[PDB]
Amino acid sequence: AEIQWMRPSKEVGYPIINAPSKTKLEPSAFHYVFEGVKEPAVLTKNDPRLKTDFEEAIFSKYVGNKITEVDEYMKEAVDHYAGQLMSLDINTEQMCLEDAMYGTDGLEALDLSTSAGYPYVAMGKKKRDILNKQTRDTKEMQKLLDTYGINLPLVTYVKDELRSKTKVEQGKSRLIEASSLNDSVAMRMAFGNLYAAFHKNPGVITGSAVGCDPDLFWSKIPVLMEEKLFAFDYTGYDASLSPAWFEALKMVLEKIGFGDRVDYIDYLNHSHHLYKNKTYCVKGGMPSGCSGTSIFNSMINNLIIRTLLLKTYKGIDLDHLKMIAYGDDVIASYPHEVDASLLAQSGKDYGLTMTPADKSATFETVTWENVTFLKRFFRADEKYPFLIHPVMPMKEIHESIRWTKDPRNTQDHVRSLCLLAWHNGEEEYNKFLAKIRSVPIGRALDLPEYSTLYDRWLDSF
Repeated sequence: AEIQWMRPSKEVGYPIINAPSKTKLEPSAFHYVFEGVKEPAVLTKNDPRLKTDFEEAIFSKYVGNKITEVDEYMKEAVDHYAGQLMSLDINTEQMCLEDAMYGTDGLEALDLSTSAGYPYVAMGKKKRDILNKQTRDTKEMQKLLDTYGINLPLVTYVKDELRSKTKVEQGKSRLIEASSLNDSVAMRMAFGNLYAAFHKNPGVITGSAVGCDPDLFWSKIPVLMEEKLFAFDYTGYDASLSPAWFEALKMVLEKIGFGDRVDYIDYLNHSHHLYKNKTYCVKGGMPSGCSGTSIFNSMINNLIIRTLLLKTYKGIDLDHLKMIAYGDDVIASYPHEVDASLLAQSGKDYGLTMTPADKSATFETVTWENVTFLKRFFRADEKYPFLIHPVMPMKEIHESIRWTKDPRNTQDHVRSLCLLAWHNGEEEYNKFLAKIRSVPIGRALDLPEYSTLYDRWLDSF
């Protein structure tokens, strides 16, 4: 993606946006009980750890667009994917403001904790001041729509999250481009049924994993995959999507019944931003905080993988391409072996930066033994092999448990980690519970034992 221009918000009539400067993260009761190397990302220029201009580093993700034209391959990719989706019979109807707000089957209600973006972020108005979960009141929202309309600037914040030492010293913090509650609502009405259809059909038909429950879904993946697996990582996926990938996305939407509101896709692609006191225009790239971001990123990944295969392996049978994406992350397969390294080359022509799966030195064969999806490995249950365990590495869990954003959610944070950890084995799990219980805070938590989680799991199928 590329910033077209940038200048003082006041110059163009926009109020300054004040974003916190102090991280809400801090050592937790288990900070010294477990090993960890990650710490809060840099949130301001005045951060002792910085080793380069912050402002300069957070915007270094923008380096241009290598392409701006949907070629022949991309068009064929569009047709094949669009064709697959056609078989789901996605409801092309628009979603009523009520369901678009408080949810329906296939779509959760709006996240009240997340920013309501402009103009409500400099208007001091929050989300609970516009909707009530038990009321189902559209009235307020409706007036707000009619008043400010849509296509409002995206409020840009630095993301408060753990980052390695390096990325802290190089001010490599990630940015949250929050959308106005107005747009988010419009888009859920425009694509609401598309979203639901995807959430209800994680797999190789939607080629999506969004909405999935790893505890159950992991056992279905091997059955959906073809003989030979292949994968790779992306560097700066969102920012790397050229405008052409958005046009191809629109072509797909048009072909499945949504040519109706494809303009919305233009706002994702060519976006208007508000960061601090400045305002800027971005051409290309996916914004991190818009309605559907996850789903559209996955749809585009399906288009991407297909395109690179058509350009590298003419005559390939896409109908035997079995892949599942979740944003940039993907697990794919084909009846025959393919060269990820080659594919990584073709992708470079399309602006994509593909590298060896899970930071490997080079492109090695991908197997059920080493493949990962959503950071989770795949391990057959030692007693009932047909049941597959999604195995998140302890290191991730250790890193995460060493901090906290609110003592009141400690019970939940630790419980959640437990639902991830036990898949590593009873031995490992008990060592984990043991260390948690080696401090006062831990001992006061209500945590599930191994046999309890293993039995619940077996019955859930």
